[PDB]
Amino acid sequence: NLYFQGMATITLERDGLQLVGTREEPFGEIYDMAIIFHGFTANRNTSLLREIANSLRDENIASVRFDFNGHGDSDGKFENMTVLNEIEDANAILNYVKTDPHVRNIYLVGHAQGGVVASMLAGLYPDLIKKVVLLAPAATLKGDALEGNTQGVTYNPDHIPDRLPFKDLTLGGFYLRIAQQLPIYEVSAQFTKPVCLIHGTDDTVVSPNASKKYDQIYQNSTLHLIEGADHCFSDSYQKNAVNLTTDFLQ
Amino acid sequence: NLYFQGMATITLERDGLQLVGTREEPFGEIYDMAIIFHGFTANRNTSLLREIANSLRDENIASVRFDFNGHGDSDGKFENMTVLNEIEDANAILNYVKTDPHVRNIYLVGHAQGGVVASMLAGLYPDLIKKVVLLAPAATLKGDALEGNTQGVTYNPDHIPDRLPFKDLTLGGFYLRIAQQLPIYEVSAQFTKPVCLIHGTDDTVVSPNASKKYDQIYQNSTLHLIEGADHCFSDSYQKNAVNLTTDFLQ
Ligand SMILES: COc1cc(/C=C/C(=O)O)ccc1O
Ligand SMILES: COc1cc(/C=C/C(=O)O)ccc1O
Ligand SMILES: [Cl-]
Ligand SMILES: [Cl-]
Ligand SMILES: [Cl-]
Ligand SMILES: [Cl-]
Ligand SMILES: [Cl-]
Ligand SMILES: [Cl-]
Ligand SMILES: [Cl-]
Ligand SMILES: [Cl-]
Ligand SMILES: [Cl-]
Ligand SMILES: [Cl-]
Ligand SMILES: [Cl-]
Ligand SMILES: [Cl-]
Ligand SMILES: [Cl-]
Ligand SMILES: [Cl-]
Ligand SMILES: [Cl-]
Ligand SMILES: [Cl-]
Ligand SMILES: [Cl-]
Ligand SMILES: [Cl-]
Ligand SMILES: [Cl-]
Ligand SMILES: [Cl-]
Ligand SMILES: [Cl-]
Ligand SMILES: [Cl-]
Ligand code: NA
Ligand code: NA
Ligand code: NA
Ligand code: NA
Ligand code: NA
Ligand code: NA
Repeated sequence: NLYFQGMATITLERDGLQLVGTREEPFGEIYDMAIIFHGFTANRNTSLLREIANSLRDENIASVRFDFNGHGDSDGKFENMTVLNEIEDANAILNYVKTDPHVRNIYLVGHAQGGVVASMLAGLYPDLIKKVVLLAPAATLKGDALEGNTQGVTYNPDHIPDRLPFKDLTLGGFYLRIAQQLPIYEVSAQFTKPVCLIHGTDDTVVSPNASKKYDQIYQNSTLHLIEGADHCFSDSYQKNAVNLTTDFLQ
Repeated sequence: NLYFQGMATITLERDGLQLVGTREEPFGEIYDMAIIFHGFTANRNTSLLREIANSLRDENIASVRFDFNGHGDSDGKFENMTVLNEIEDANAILNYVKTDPHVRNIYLVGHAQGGVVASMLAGLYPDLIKKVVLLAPAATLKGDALEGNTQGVTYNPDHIPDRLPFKDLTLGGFYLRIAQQLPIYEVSAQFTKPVCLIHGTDDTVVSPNASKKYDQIYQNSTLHLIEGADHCFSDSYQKNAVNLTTDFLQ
């Protein structure tokens, strides 16, 4: 604001769970604010999200970034996380942002599964959200779950198990049952204001086809396929994601 | 079971909220079990649900009935309840039931909004649930929210307010935003096993058309329109609801 600029930790509550977040506060009495959502098994402080928040702050756009339930410093077992309860987390975050007297326009920025959270939240609040940026939005998590193949781990999609060991973690069967019937594009398409879609051509985790499909469904979208970039826009590719996001939001 | 028959309180946890429930335990080493879901602003112990549980118990069918978040003895503010987080509650209840070594077949029985919870849960677990009974299932809550008229209380459906005073309570705006885009029939229709639909012709809260539509969409359903009955199957009508439910489940 006019007096404090910098970072601050903030905590919010959603159903008895504490969500831990970082606010980047810019100069100015009035500013726009982005809510930035991390991906599946990630957290609020990846290099990609920190560099996005820093870049927005340099253009006087505030941001908040929270750990979802089951991730980072927030409460809840990973096994009990779904995309649905992350959308519930995102709504709790939005409640906090929309009541802040400094905030002019609200933007959503979401990476990978956080992009599905962002796109569906904007579709639920198309009257409120002003712009959305999706980075490799993981809409394929639905098709994956219907196929019975989630990042190399296979199961019977007709009889999903109670829980699914997944790397060092345990993925909830209810995550997958939700994923199969999530109305990702139906809800997302209700947002008719500007959307920026950014996807790397060498993304091996989520096909760039997800972003091509969003670009089809959205009334006002711009698609940027980043030649050579991977799922996390790592290393040499990271500034493509940071620049496009910053330029789009202003 | 073989040794204890009667009622017991049980508590479960869903995201940091405690859910309080009543188990009716019948005679027998092995038995079927019904999960019974109450409606909007109701609780696990209405006359209708108690008489259903008692009748099932007299035919050796066990049951559990929990207060949803925001209701009765369970945790959470009413203002923070949605149909989605009630489905999350219902899944937590199902986790408890499906791991009980006595239980053979699992049935869902839901009244009004609890019928929407039941129908969508069965659509997420069509491999597991064996039969469903819906009593005046409140699928019209979606159309109501799209119209901007929820039980006489009107608002702008294009810009739903943060919160909506509703009788002695405060309904969350996010309840209504969820309601508008809930894929009630899409998810519900994935359950292809037997469904019993029961609806009173004088229901002034949820049109009997909701149950006519479920009967259209379901592969294996039976519709019973109860001439003269109201939304709660109150008084002279209550045994229509209890009898049909009991006969259907066995
Ligand atoms: C769990 O299902 C999936 C999730 C991811 C998430 C990616 C991201 O968050 O980076 C991608 C594909 C899937 O099938
Ligand atoms: C909140 O929206 C509604 C919910 C009800 C719930 C009825 C029941 O649980 O008895 C019916 C119509 C509605 O528009
Ligand atoms: Cl100030
Ligand atoms: Cl705080
Ligand atoms: Cl600044
Ligand atoms: Cl991320
Ligand atoms: Cl990192
Ligand atoms: Cl940093
Ligand atoms: Cl840092
Ligand atoms: Cl403006
Ligand atoms: Cl859903
Ligand atoms: Cl689709
Ligand atoms: Cl490029
Ligand atoms: Cl026993
Ligand atoms: Cl217990
Ligand atoms: Cl008995
Ligand atoms: Cl009820
Ligand atoms: Cl009563
Ligand atoms: Cl009683
Ligand atoms: Cl009693
Ligand atoms: Cl059997
Ligand atoms: Cl949904
Ligand atoms: Cl529909
Ligand atoms: Cl009759
Ligand atoms: Na404004
Ligand atoms: Na293209
Ligand atoms: Na990759
Ligand atoms: Na069995
Ligand atoms: Na009819
Ligand atoms: Na009535």
